[PDB]
Amino acid sequence: SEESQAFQRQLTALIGYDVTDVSNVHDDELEFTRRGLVTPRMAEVASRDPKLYAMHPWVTSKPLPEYLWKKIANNCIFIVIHRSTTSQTIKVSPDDTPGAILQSFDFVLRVCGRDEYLVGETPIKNFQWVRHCLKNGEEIHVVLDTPPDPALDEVRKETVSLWDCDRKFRVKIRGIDIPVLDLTVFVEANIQHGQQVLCQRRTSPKPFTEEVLWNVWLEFSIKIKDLPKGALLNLQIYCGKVQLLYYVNLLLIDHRFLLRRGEYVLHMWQISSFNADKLTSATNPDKENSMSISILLDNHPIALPKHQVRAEMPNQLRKQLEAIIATDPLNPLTAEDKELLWHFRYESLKHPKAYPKLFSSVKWGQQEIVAKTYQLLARREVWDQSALDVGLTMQLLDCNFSDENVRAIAVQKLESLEDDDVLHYLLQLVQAVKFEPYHDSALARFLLKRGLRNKRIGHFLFWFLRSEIAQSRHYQQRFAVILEAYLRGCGTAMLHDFTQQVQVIEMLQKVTLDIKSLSADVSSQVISQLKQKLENLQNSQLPESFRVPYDPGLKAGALAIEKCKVMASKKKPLWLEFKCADPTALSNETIGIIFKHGDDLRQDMLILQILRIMESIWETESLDLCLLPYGCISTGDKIGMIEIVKDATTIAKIQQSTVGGAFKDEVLNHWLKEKSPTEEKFQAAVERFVYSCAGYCVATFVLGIGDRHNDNIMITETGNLFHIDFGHKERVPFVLTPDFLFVMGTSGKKTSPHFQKFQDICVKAYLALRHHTNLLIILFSMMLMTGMPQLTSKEDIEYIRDALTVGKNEEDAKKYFLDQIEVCRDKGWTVQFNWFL
Ligand SMILES: N#CCNc1ncnc(-n2c(Nc3cccc(O)c3)nc3ccccc32)n1
Repeated sequence: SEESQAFQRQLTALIGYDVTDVSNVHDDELEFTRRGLVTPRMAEVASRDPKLYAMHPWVTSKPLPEYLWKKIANNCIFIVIHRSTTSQTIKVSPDDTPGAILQSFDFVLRVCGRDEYLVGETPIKNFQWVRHCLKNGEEIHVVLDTPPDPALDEVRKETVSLWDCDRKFRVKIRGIDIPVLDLTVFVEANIQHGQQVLCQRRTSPKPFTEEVLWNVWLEFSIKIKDLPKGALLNLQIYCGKVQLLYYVNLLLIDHRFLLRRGEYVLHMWQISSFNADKLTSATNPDKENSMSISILLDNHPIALPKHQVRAEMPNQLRKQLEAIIATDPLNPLTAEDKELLWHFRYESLKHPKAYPKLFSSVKWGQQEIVAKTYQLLARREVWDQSALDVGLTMQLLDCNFSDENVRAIAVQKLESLEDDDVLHYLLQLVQAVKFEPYHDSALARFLLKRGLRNKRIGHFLFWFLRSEIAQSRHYQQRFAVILEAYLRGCGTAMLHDFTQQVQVIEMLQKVTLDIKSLSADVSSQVISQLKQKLENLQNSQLPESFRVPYDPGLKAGALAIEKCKVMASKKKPLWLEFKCADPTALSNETIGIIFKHGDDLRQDMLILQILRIMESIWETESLDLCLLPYGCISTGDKIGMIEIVKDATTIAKIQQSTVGGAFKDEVLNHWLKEKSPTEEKFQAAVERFVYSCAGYCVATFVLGIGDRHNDNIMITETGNLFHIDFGHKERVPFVLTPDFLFVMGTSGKKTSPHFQKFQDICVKAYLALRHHTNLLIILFSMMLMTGMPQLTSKEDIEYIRDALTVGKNEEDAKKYFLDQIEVCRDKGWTVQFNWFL
């Protein structure tokens, strides 16, 4: 192929991994998957409306909430339209379509300052930019523009059956080899499906030298016909109480439905226990330093075939079944429970909420049972007609399920998600790719086609996939195949966008890392050295304008060198500021970004996303708790960017300026007054604080991250509180300190008008989250598994069960949470003071 040479290396520098490389494979799954994704790519590319794809209108079909109607005066909003020098203002009703305003004044209404458009058949109240304005109380400024050319979006032109085999499965362990290393060592071989271990065998313990041989057949009790698709041979290495040092995995049935055969020399992963890294079919790329195991699967090709009633039951049984279905997802199922669910299979099928539990009662090491299960899936009318529950759907995409048909019925439910909701779960859906047994899956193809069908989903998919590719040896190959698949259909315009973005951050990360080296306080020298490189970059070869990765609407321009600094933190992050590249912008506020190496911003990404989910949960119940979940992208290993929230300082530094060093109550409130221009704006600031505080109180308690040092809480000059830095004796539920309480109007032990309102919001916020207990549990589980490097135990996850008081009735839980506030009215500054040491 000709010009494809430069285009492929163009893709490689965008992805940050060579997709064509074959040095770290032992089959053709990755390449098969590239070829496999061509069709779903072509199918989506060819069927999208070229023009709607260009203006990417960001819209929603949810009701406009209670808290936003009371903002509209007399069923009429104001839209300032802009010509050249001066503007004109028009009055419009919440239902007026973009078209119904094109007459009153072919042209298109682009937002002032942003690459966002108001086009297409949706009411203007249904546009997100509008709901943003209304929320913060801001004027809607648009410009009369020419529609962007769809030509810019142009895409570059492009035999023995298994069930006839009653033989027992066997695998030969030749031995383990390690280039460099006193105990004994054995190998453990597990047949696995999900995380259920079907069969297990061990070798005898040999002395741990740099090469160990066994040459033994481990005969299993499971038969070849009884092996289900997606079953992992999991080979582990222990020494010796025993300890696990190395693990590795191999799919027994391959992507062609063929039983795995022949010689394999698999390089293995180390340890430092539920962790998504432990499930991967990928092998260690580090050939020179890693341990390896050598095996033989001896066996005509043995292909796996593709598959082509009671409802009357006793009283106490039906109730026992419903008690089982009405438990949380973390509640374990006994043998008796499982045996019950399977027998009444068909009664269970009528309840969508039974599905996780029901498919966790299947004996996957039994061909005739799985056969009955597939027949059971062929009759899923009730599931098919049910309204989409994301939390139930999530459950079926986690580590406990490895059956493609089971997982496909979940991915079926996600199809009905409007693009606004995909964005709400995209991060967690992307991470859920780690639980897929195979590189080609419904879930992967779903992400692929939702990204090709939408520039916004497409933008965030890019960085989400890129984040993991840059810092996951366990999953970089898989995500890389998917990302390439996406880029080969996103269109020339975006490819060029992505190139600028990659080039800018790769440049700025260098400057971030160089500066960190040069410090042992913001010393005289460093100040000028940073400004040295930042003026070096302004001409060669930083493109004059790039999209903000955490806010794809915003074009950033030239560095405001004067305003850039290194910060007085121990990790020396950058404080960078940019002119807005758009001359049609009506502000002059710079775009502030922090670049930081040192923290794990993947954890920050996840926690932030969950916060956005809690916000939308509250929207369903007409609540707004004014959380500030700022942009944060993980660009690499322990490195990324953060949005600078304008006009904000930490709590501790407010306590520093009055004292310097503990601790005074009124400080905050008289800091608040000295930033309010009126008195009206001051009480609005007290109001924003009442909600803000309550918001982070509820959210952090549930997540178990409420007990925090107070230079990790921030506030804006308009009262908006918010936590930061989510990287990683006697305790406290959350941070309700006596200075917070003084703002609400209380001093010691009283109930002020504002403090009641606080308790009012908290209680409602908490119980609102409890209406989504299941969903939060799964999100939280998934987060711990794909985002925390901690070999997360059951006990780490069982925290949120307690926090959300599962089982407890509505009344009893409200009093449980009010106990919590009262424990904050017991320690005051004692926990804060303890940090100081
Ligand atoms: N005006 C204004 C300030 N605006 C602002 N907005 C967001 N963050 C910060 N900020 C973060 N951010 C952060 C750092 C690591 C992780 C993470 O999640 C957030 N660290 C900080 C340390 C000292 C001071 C501010 C910090 N500031």
